[PDB]
Amino acid sequence: RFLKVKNWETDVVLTDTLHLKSTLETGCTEHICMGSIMLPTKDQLFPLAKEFLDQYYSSIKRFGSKAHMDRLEEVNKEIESTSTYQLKDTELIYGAKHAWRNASRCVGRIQWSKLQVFDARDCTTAHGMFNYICNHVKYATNKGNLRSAITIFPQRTDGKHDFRVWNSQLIRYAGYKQPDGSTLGDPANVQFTEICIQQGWKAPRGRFDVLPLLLQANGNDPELFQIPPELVLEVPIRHPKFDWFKDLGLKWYGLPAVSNMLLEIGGLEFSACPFSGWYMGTEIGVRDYCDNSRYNILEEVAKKMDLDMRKTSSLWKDQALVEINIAVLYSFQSDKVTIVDHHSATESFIKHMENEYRCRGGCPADWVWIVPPMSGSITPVFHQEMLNYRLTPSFEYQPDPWNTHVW
Amino acid sequence: RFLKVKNWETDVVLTDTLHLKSTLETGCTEHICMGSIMLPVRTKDQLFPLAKEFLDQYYSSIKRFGSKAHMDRLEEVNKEIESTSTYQLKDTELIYGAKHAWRNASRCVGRIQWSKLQVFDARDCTTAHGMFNYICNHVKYATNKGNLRSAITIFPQRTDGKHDFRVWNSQLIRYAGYKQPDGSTLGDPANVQFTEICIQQGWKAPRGRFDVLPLLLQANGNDPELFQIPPELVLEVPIRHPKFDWFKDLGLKWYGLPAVSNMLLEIGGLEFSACPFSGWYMGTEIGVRDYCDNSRYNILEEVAKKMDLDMRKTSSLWKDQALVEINIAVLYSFQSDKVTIVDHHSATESFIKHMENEYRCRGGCPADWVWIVPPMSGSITPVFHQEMLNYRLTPSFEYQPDPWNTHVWKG
Ligand code: HEM
Ligand code: HEM
Ligand SMILES: N=C(Nc1cccc(CCNCc2cccc(NC(=N)c3cccs3)c2)c1)c1cccs1
Ligand SMILES: N=C(Nc1cccc(CCNCc2cccc(NC(=N)c3cccs3)c2)c1)c1cccs1
Ligand SMILES: C[C@H](O)[C@H](O)[C@H]1CNc2nc(N)[nH]c(=O)c2N1
Ligand SMILES: C[C@H](O)[C@H](O)[C@H]1CNc2nc(N)[nH]c(=O)c2N1
Ligand SMILES: [Zn+2]
Repeated sequence: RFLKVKNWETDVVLTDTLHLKSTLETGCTEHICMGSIMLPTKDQLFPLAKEFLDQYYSSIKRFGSKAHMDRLEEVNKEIESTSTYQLKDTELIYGAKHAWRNASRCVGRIQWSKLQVFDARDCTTAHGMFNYICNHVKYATNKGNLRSAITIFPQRTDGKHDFRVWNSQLIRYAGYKQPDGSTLGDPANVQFTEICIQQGWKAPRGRFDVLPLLLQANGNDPELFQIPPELVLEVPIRHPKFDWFKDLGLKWYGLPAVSNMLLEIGGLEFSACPFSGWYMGTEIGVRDYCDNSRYNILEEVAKKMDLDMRKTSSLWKDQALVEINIAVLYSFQSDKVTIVDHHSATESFIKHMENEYRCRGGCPADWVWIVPPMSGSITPVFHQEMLNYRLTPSFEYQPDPWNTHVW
Repeated sequence: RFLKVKNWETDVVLTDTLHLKSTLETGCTEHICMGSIMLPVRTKDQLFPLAKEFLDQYYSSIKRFGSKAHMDRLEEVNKEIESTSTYQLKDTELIYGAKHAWRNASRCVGRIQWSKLQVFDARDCTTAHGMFNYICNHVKYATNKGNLRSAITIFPQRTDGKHDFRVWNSQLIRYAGYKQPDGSTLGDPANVQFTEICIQQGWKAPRGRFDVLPLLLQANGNDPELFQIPPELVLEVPIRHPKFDWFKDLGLKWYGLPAVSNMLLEIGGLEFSACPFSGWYMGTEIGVRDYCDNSRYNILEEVAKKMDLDMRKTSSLWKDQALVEINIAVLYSFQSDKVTIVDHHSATESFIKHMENEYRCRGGCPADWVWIVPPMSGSITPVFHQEMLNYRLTPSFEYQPDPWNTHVWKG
């Protein structure tokens, strides 16, 4: 009930109390740990609303004030009448910031309080959504000096009137299968790519074709929009010592911006809530480029480096992996687009944990996700015990819209 | 109830039913996951269920479940418990037990090898000089001049908890740690405390950077005694790099035989508190953890100086570069000297095949992702992409408190 976590590299020990305020369930039992699985009414709403407003009014130091009780009754009347309610702007900003704060898989929550919240609850059409999204991209990109932001569309109602961005991120590259047999472009996006082609997109069929946005307002069929190319900031990938690196032809976009998650605040569901911050270097260098089912380029890079590829024990995969990642970092820095390296990001996150343990009484953290996908044990997060638990407000996964939507 | 796990790189889906035979507790609840937490006499009452359950397992695996010989063994253990309070394992059931404990070890990436385990029975042993002899034979047999063989030696089980056999060292072979008065460390930082116990107990410390610690051995609950392993029995490998000629001048070496001596083997309710087992090393255990943790030899800086990397910003990835070079160096030294070692690409790929085989034949494979994934190059090894179900089966290996915090001194 009072829990201790230990850093085995420094012997720092923190006590967790925050976990007792956990609501949702983990997947785990006393019999089976599931910590490595990727995805494990009027009556219903009022509790959820009350829990949220209680923490809201406590955070501004008005717990048990008139204004607190009064809001609680006003929302109570709203629900009992309309079977739903609206968040105030202030509560919306707080809900959003805290959803990020409670994101146990997010290594960059040291930034949680500097989030620009754009309220788009007045939106009615895909065109409207396209407009908010472009202002979001422009704002967050900031000519390379990236800034955290989320844009929030209208909340779920009956459930047939949902706003969704079909894309997984605002900015991704297309995926094409070939007669040849293999995949041109990002193999991760082949299915979405055909939904765009099958919706009307004329695909340039290149390796790095930015995808069009597929936007759905009010449960309607989604519509295509190309993001003004002048708004998509991209970085050519070169190496600070390998002259031939640039001839591999690699580029990546500067703005990571997740668009397929569902934001839950005080029982209310915001099914379109694209958010953006900036990249940890390994996300691109390790995962996007080197995953066997992504751009999968290790084999081709190791060749240029002329390493011994006849035996795994030469560690050629590892040698090539480092250089690829050196080059991502170097490129972004040289072009002055915000990026963070895994050493810096994890060091930051440990400082954040230490703040949250003393400010809040804990920090939910998912070790499987927090530890970078390269050089794990030489970053401090590796040695840090973490407690994973689910707090609200939260971001949550949700079914791909194309499995659900009806035409 | 059935449970699927998915590999995200191959989309292979596997179904687990084995977890249904799980009895021990995970540390997690429906409300909290403790997956990255480092650490997780019996009455007659608690004892016979544990015995019966273990011997049903044994007799099924030999296709004799329900047999005359299975029943007679049940009744015999039944009566032996209820009269002598405990019972003794047959050799075959001890062999089978020790192999299963390894097979059920969810944090072990090496389990493709589980069925190949030399078991030495030292349950007739009575004294520390007796333990020393058993341990020497084990070290000699497992070393096999560099062609490492897995083995475990099993000393008498716990009885009243007052007459415990323990090996006080955490591994049979390991380097001294010496805290200096300026606050720096000589040798290996993780062994400072154990090293001081040795000094106190009579050990004359050579006080170098790679001094093999003596064995500290407790028999039958008596005070531990000191024994030096014959150096001819201690295979060591000097560390060099195939292309870096200055690498040898760093003065590193490591031992070839990893042999864990502080765990408790539990079989059918019985507690074997001294049970050293040994295999061989995955390269990253030495190159990443032993040499590059901040709390161990910590050579990253010195290697990075020698490679003349940019060290002013972490974003140069100078740490990551040095770490790869050290790791190539470790694998290179061992292979050149014909000492068995396995790299982490090869070990994790073997583990994935083993885990699939285990889902087919056994209905599952408990596995701990936090431990299975190597401490370098995580996502380019296929285990990173493998969802895994962690749960506890017996027989099993378990942690136990260090003996110096529990031992009652006689004088
Ligand atoms: C400031 C820049 C940021 C950095 C460097 C950062 C870092 C990361 C990284 C590396 C991951 C794992 C991604 C993956 O492996 O797929 C992640 C997960 C997450 N982040 Fe952050 N983040 C940042 C800003 C934010 C913001 C502004 C939000 C929300 C407002 C956020 C919410 C999340 C969520 C919900 C996840 C987990 C998604 C999932 O479960 O699949 N991130 N973050
Ligand atoms: C054949 C050579 C072997 C290799 C390459 C291998 C590999 C490993 C590695 C790399 C670890 C993680 C250790 C750490 O990070 O400290 C481990 C854990 C483990 N292995 Fe294996 N292993 C092998 C043989 C065995 C044998 C013969 C047994 C028992 C008979 C065994 C039982 C375990 C147990 C109980 C753990 C967990 C340690 C803990 O919880 O602290 N290993 N093994
Ligand atoms: N299907 C796959 N992976 C898969 C399947 C489902 C979900 C996810 C998680 C990816 N999430 C995108 C994401 C989410 C949150 C943060 C980021 N990264 C960022 N830096 C930010 C995005 C927005 C603000 S910061 C990326 C990955 C695989 C392909 C190849 C091997 S596995
Ligand atoms: N006390 C520490 N760590 C710690 C605390 C508790 C347990 C363990 C795990 C150490 N295990 C050693 C081990 C265990 C099992 C297998 C191996 N490796 C092998 N290849 C084999 C050994 C024997 C057969 S195979 C090593 C590590 C720390 C010191 C500095 C920072 S953390
Ligand atoms: C199966 C396993 O849970 C899966 O590979 C996870 C591991 N850790 C991860 N960590 C991060 N940050 N992102 C990921 O996509 C994953 N994938
Ligand atoms: C806190 C965390 O659980 C701890 O550092 C673990 C992480 N994973 C590990 N994995 C292995 N194989 N060995 C270890 O010592 C550790 N340490
Ligand atoms: Zn768990």
